[PDB]
Amino acid sequence: GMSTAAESEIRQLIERWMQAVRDRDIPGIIAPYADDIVAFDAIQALQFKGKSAYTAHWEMCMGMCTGPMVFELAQLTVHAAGDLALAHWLNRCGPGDDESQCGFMRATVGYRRQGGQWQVIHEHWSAPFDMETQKALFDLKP
Amino acid sequence: GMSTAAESEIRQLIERWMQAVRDRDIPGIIAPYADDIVAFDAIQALQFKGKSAYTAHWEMCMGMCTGPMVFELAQLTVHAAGDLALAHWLNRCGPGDDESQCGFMRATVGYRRQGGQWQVIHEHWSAPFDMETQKALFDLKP
Repeated sequence: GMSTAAESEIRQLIERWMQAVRDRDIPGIIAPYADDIVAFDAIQALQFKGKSAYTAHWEMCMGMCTGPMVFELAQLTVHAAGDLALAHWLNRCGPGDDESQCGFMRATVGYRRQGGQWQVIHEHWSAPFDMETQKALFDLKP
Repeated sequence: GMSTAAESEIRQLIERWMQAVRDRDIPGIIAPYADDIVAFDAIQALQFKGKSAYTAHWEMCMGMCTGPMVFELAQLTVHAAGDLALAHWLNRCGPGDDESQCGFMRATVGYRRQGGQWQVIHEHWSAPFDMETQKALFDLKP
């Protein structure tokens, strides 16, 4: 079954990674990423393939938001067995200056134990949209 | 490391499940779902929790699209180790009558081996959106 030691390690990886995002610390954001990470981000493109391309995307995103930021999580679920792990959570984000602009997105992350370390091999970030308006829904409750 | 036998089983589960969706076969859609499945769907709500609630959502979605359908996949990646598995793929969908309405979404699925069977414990479906327009982007290439 599941490994509580691995799940504890994944939870700590997530804590430091979230903190890196809030600190705008790019080296900390990408440190746990596998070289062949595949990421589905919430915006702009269908996917990013490989750490170099996804780094370039993070660098662009980072430079393009001045001011304070909300980046916090709710309903974290973590499962880990052997060399594979999965986590998912709801992620509140937006401008720390204005909470009228701060909503929930969804997150899923896949991890693999390699070189004696857990690395992120996959991320999927998104907002749901409305069928009729085809607009992203940002004001929804968990 | 990874189990090729488990990954072969997960690939077959995915093949039959996709077919169930195209056949509008609700019993086949939900058959592999764990009772406590957590799903982030592409539309309408942040999340659905539990098989009963997610079944109700599938039933509503299903009844509300007449006509033929595209539901096919590209770039399937599957990893499995012990009692946990992860898959992700790009999913082309839309009206089979009109290909002007047929685009790519992203899919991530988490699986767990329990009761001697693989069950789906998590799904995340989405489209990316545009920052400026906040509209879902449906015409993007893989």
